[PDB]
This record gives sequence, structure tokens and C-alpha cells, in this order.
Amino acid sequence: NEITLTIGQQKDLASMVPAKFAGQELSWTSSDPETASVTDKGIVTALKFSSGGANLFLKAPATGEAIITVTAGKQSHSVKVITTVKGKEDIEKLPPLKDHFKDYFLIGNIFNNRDVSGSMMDNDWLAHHYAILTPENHMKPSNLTNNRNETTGEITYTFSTADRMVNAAIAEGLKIHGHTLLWHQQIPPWQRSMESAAKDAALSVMKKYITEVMTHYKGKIYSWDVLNEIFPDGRGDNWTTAMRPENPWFKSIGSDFVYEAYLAARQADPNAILYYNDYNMDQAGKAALIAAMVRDVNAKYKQAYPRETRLLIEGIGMQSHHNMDVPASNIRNTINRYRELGVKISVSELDILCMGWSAFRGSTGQGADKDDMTIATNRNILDQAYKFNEYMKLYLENSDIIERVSMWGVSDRYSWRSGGLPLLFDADNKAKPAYYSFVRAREDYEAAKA
Repeated sequence: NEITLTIGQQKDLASMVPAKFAGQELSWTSSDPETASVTDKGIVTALKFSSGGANLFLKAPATGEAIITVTAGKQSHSVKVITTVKGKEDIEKLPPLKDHFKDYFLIGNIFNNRDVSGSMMDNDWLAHHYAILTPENHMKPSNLTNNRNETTGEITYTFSTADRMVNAAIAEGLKIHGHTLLWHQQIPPWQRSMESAAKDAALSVMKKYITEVMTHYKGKIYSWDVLNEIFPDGRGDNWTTAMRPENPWFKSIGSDFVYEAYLAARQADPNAILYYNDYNMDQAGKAALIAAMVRDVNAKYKQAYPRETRLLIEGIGMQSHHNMDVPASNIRNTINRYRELGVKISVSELDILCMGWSAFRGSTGQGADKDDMTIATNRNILDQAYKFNEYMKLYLENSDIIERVSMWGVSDRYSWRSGGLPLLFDADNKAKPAYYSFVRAREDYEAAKA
């Protein structure tokens, strides 16, 4: 005669109404309305737990309980509701995330070779919930090319795994965010060696790589991150000198390569929105560097092609790999900074560690399948859920310029930072409090707008 609900979850109790209460006037109360609240129509929401939460989530998930009572006439009936940090509802049993937010922005996520069988999607939750997918791995440079011919210049591509992934997503009506053409890591040895090349040679090779990749995928890719993570930090005063020397395009061509890259890309696939993508954009220093680069390249593009409507770098993906120490105010400041650019914005890689960066680094460190080692407490998990809600409301408030909110994974188990329980779904593909809070930001936002 009892039910268990994840905190944030709401449940219609009408089905547990006794048969002999039919046709009557129902009245609903909770013994502990702060723990679980119930509407006059009998919808109960799990709100909080009773006790733990200094306690490790993995040892002793925190709980609470309220007795909720339906009364008709002089008779009543009671159901014990158990509230819990632990996930209950299966991902596939929830209404599409993309539908809830469709009037605001695309709801994205990532996928992998694993997710496709042949040319078709091998699980239903990806298309069910998300409108756009970023390949987590298989479009990185090292996965797209394995050689360059030294005599002819011919670049050797491996497109087939990514092609299958793209074509699978498209068949289900899903868009694709391409990721990424130019990077300082996870690149083939032939690209690393470009760090030793001449400016004029490198420029032609770089332009060629970009052109050829985008031509292969022409018309199929909603947006591309042309260039990824080019600033080491926000210390630098001057973007032209601040860029990563370990990026082989930077070292060989100098700072001009940025403008030339995006220009090659635009000529290759005009259908594609061109993005620059980076993390720690909540750090105003780094964000200053980025806004400056984007301003100068787009000014250059204007000077070069004065009749052109479009921006060259059309969007700024904020990776949004956040954690307990990241304030919404810092994010909001950065968004105000990028709003001055006229660019589109994406939350490109959103996840939130249930702790501070050091605690994550000090406990599990990075990599997947580490969720069952997390030191996160029960309070941490509710704190995470509040943060998803606070960030999302901010994105909703900026949804005129934000076209996309994508998260860097589905289940915590398969998260690149799994040790930090950073996502909406748990290791069993069940909805966390964060899922509910995530969804609820729309209800909260609109409740403020009326």
C-alpha cells in the first residue's frame, strides 16, 4: 500500500483511490507537506528527505516519508509515500525532453558507434529524448584520418564509422552537431607533424582537410565546431599570442589560421552553422580572450567580404562542464559578453559534477564506469539538481540567442566524468532528481513570466 518516488518526481494517486470512493468529493492531505506535497486533485510531489545527506549516496541513499490521505465523507484511506535520492523512472518511460523545450532551443546529447547497429539507431532513448546528437568520439581528427601521403599530399580518410552514425541519426529525424576539425589533442601523427611546417604549406593542408571532411558530410550537419579549445586559460592579454602552441595549426600558421579555417569551412558547406567551442567560459578572463578572437575574425571577414550577410564564426559553444563551485552569475556575465557579438550560443557539453573540481580529481579522477566509486553525498545530489534548475532558467532567459542545450551524456555510468555523477540519469538509466529539476525549469520560468 506504499509507493516510492524520486525527489522531484510527481505521481497521480488517483489510481490508488478505493473503489467505494467513486463519484464522491475527494480531499487530499499530507502528513508532512514539506517532505511530499499533494494537490487537491491528488497529484503528489516528492520534495525532500528526512535524515542523511552528509552520508555517502552509494552507502545509504537518503529517504523521507509522508503519509498521504484521501478523504471522502467520513471515510479515509492512507498511502505511505517514500521519498528518495535514488532513481525510480526509466528513461524510456519519460516524455521527450526535446518536446518540453522545443519552443526554446534544441535539446541535444551525444552518441557513439555503440549506439548504432549497422546504419540504424540501436536504442530508442536517443531519438526519443533528443533533437540533435554530437558524436562523442568518432568525428575527432584521429578518428577521421590516419595518414597523409607525403609525395602527393593526399590525405587518407576513415569516414565509414562516422557515416553510419550520421546516417542513422538522420533516418530518425535527428540533426547532427559535427565535432571537431581542428584540435591540439586526439589528432593523427600527420597532423601533429604539421606543427613543424611552413605557414603557406600548412595553410593549404589545413584548408584541404576542412574542405574535404565537410564536403563528405555536406548538407547533413546542422552545425560544426570548426575549432576546439584554443586558449589554455584566461591569463593572456592578447588572443593572437595567447593560443595553444600545442595546436599544430597555431604553431605553424600563427594566429591567421583561425580566420582561414572558418572561411574554408563556409565555402565547403554554407548550410552549416560555424561554431567555436571551449570550456571554462564562465571564467571572465578566458571569455574575454574568446570574445576578442571572435570579434577580430568576424571584423576581418567583414573587411574581406563586405556584401556578406552572415557572420564567419556564427556561434560560440559553451562546453559548460561545470561543478559545485560554478555560479550562475559568472555564466550570465559571459552570456552578456557574447550577446554583444551578435553570435548564436549553445550550451554544447553541459554536465555538472556533484562536487568541486578538486574533490572529483582527488577521488575518482576522470573516465567512465567510475560512478560506483563516487564520494558524492545525498545533499550533493540535491545540490546538483538545484544547479541544473538554476542554469536552465538562465538559459531560458537567454533563449532568444541560445539555439541549443546539449548535455555530455545520458547515464552517469557512461559519463567521461562518471566519478562525479554529472548527468540527468543514473547508472541504471533512471531519472535522478536532476532530471526532474531540469524539466521543472520551464514550469518555473513561465510561472515567473505571468
